[PDB]
Amino acid sequence: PGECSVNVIPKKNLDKAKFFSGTWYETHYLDMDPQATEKFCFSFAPRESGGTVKEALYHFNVDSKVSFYNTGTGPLESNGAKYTAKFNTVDKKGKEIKPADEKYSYTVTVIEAAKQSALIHICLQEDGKDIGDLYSVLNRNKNALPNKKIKKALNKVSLVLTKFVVTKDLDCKYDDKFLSSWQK
Ligand code: HEM
Repeated sequence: PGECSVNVIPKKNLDKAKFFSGTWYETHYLDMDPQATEKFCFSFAPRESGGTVKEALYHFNVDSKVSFYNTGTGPLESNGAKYTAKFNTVDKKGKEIKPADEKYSYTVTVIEAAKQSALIHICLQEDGKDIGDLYSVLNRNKNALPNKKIKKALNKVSLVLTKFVVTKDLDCKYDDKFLSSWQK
């Protein structure tokens, strides 16, 4: 049903200080549920310290024109490129408007990172069981195409980039200040 993908391999020796800094924009995404067809834009600001990831998340539903903000927190695995987070809901000012529900979590794997590009996978869970997953190509620049190493990573697991939704064509609205001000 909502079974998460196998063969999701964390990058060996990810540079933590570089990846867990600044703002990342999703440029392409592939939701593994073919009926998940509402268009979205996504950006986030992940940070790490002492083996714990603390990240600010921004989603924008293009269909409904509604944005939502979250923060996620959880332990980084010993491989340094995978983490499982609990999350709450905040407003644009960072104030909590809905508390975390302990039964929900997500697991992010950083599959590849090169230059100003990255490829991540996220598995959403409820009570530790898979409910859905998605792959996303990230870039420091909203309108940029991915480094070839990201396509190589996709091809290693029989995915091709043309199958992904491209958001540069979408009418995205971003809250960049929410992310730039994260932990300031
Ligand atoms: C990159 C492309 C992404 C897309 C297109 C996307 C899309 C979505 C969609 C459709 C939902 C459900 C919204 C709803 O129920 O109305 C959602 C929820 C959520 N996503 Fe994503 N997502 C992306 C990336 C991520 C990433 C990378 C993370 C974590 C690092 C993440 C964390 C979450 C969380 C925590 C929720 C639940 C929010 C809540 O219940 O308040 N998403 N996303």
